[PDB]
Amino acid sequence: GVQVETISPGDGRTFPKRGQTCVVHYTGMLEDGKKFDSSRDRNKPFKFMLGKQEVIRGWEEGVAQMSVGQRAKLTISPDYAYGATGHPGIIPPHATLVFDVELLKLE
Repeated sequence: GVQVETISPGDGRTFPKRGQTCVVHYTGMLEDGKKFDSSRDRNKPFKFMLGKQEVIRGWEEGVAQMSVGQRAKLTISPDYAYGATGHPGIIPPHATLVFDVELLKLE
């Protein structure tokens, strides 16, 4: 469903836990088009919680699988992204998403 291609490993022992928030900064791109979902947010990156399903799976599964201080290039397939019905304009149907996420810290 989702793949995790690391570039800059992290410690390898601290990950997000159940009851924590993940503080991540990413750049979302598509196979070969453009950015649809980036995190070029002024002062605060993006922040979500594990076990509430606020972010698609590819992330939840992906980001989790990442450790505090690690950065990767994840590849999400429809099954884990926005199924078959996402939104016309941002996420066309069957549109594999590709994120470049950096788990920064937990809060």
